[PDB]
Amino acid sequence: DDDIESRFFIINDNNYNENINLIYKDIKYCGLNIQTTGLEVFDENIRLIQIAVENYPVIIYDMFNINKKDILDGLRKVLENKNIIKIIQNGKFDAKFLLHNNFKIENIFDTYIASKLLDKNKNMQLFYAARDSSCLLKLYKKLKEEIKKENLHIVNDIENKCILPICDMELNGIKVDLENLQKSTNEILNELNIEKDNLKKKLKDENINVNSQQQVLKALQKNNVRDISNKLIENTSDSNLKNFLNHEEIISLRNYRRLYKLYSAFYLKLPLHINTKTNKIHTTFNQLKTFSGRFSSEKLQQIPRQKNIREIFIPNDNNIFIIADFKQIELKIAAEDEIMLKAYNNNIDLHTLTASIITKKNIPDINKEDRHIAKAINFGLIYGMNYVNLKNYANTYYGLNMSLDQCLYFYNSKGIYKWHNQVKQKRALQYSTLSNRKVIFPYFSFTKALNYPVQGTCADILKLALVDLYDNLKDINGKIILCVHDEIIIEVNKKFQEEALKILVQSMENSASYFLKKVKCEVSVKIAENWGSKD
DNA sequence: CTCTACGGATGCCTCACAG
DNA sequence: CTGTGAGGCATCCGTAGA
Repeated sequence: DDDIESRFFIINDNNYNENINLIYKDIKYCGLNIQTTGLEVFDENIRLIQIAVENYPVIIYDMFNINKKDILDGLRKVLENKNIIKIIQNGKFDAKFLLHNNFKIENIFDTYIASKLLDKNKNMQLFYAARDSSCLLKLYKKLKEEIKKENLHIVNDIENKCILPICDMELNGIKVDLENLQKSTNEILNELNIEKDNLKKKLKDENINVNSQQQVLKALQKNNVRDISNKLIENTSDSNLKNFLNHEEIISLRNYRRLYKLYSAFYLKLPLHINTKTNKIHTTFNQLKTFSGRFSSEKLQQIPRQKNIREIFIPNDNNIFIIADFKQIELKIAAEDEIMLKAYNNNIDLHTLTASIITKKNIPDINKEDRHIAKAINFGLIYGMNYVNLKNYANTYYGLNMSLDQCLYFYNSKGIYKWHNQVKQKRALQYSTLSNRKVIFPYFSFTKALNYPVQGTCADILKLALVDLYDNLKDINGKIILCVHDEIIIEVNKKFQEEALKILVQSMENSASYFLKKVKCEVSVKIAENWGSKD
């Protein structure tokens, strides 16, 4: 009860008709799907291969009943032909299987990524193999209206060109040094036992459960732990613990807790998710499961940035990491405010600027603490917080001893004013980025309206940089390793180091050039043998 | 508007057991 | 012969802890 091609040819050793390859002559695109025996590319086999050519029954290669390599020759040609688009559903899975089975492939259109982009993160056997192979032709036709027709053109085309870089990143993985891992685990464990012993001595109770909040609270009350104001401790929250630093017990307790979360929540949890036959971890990246459109990962961005932890990630033998970052990509995206644009054009830092406005100092007299405070003020107020919320956010995440009257002065102290007033007045629910990626709110939130275009444009820029990088790296067999925040990490042989550095820089600069017309980005790049070298 | 893990705390649910 | 405290886990839940 539809118009999806449901007839098919079946290819085996007994009926192989060479003339079938004449269907491949002068085609531009075709729907491609496969059927496998399971989910693990290393443990499973390809049961079927489906190729749907327009107006023809699907050519189905029965791989469990094919043993002459010649039968797949014309197939390999289609796969190798850089001028034939392969339309696929779940392109990573099929490409993974084809690569593991020594098939080369290039030019892919994954209809699932495009459909997920039509959704804008709103979250609203042979006959089957034939209809699923041939439906791709019509998805290709319609989803490619939703290329050039839509202005969602830009993002749909770029994510679609980004399909291959994402497969590259997940398939290359990143190698883990288990030595330093278990080592640091034993270290933090010995520090934890030192904490436990020295604190149960400090708690005047050797049998108290240091992991039981009630027992620790009772011991502290018994120990009569009081602050400078002689007030007995009432709760064990770290914020309250900050008020009792005059006692060595709060010292040791906060220490043991920090080391405990570090050890159990990380040193003890991390080994539970690793691959073995390759000693590589292959995490799962979600493309469109965040509100902004940034990448997410599961089973890398929640990994601590401290060099103590990031030193565990190393390149393969004879290779080296190349790490690149955008310098303040979000704020430049926001600028793209007259004062702000002129400052950016004079290469004046936005946080130094805000520090000079709050403190009334001149830019040469602004110190790092001034810039840190200005950073917190900028991220809090630019994204729509009020001074009460600002005080709490600042003290919580930046550890600042500001007063309510101060944050209120900060709040009260032309482009940004106009844009904020426009957002307040319109109270709109639909917003878009410079790629014209779009979102519709369930209700109006000033702060989410301010936050969405910046992060979504950052996502667009990084993804286009990954697309250019993936195309530019083939010549030197470059490997895409990682993308976090506004930074990318690649792994390359050491002899192409500086060349890949330029490729990476030009991959990111051209991407920035596609979106920013009034401001120039800055790329910080380093050559490293570990991920901790950047820090 | 949360989420996650974690132990401690509830909270019934059910089975061997001694009267 | 048969209700029953006990135990015996089995999860659910609070709050950190983000």
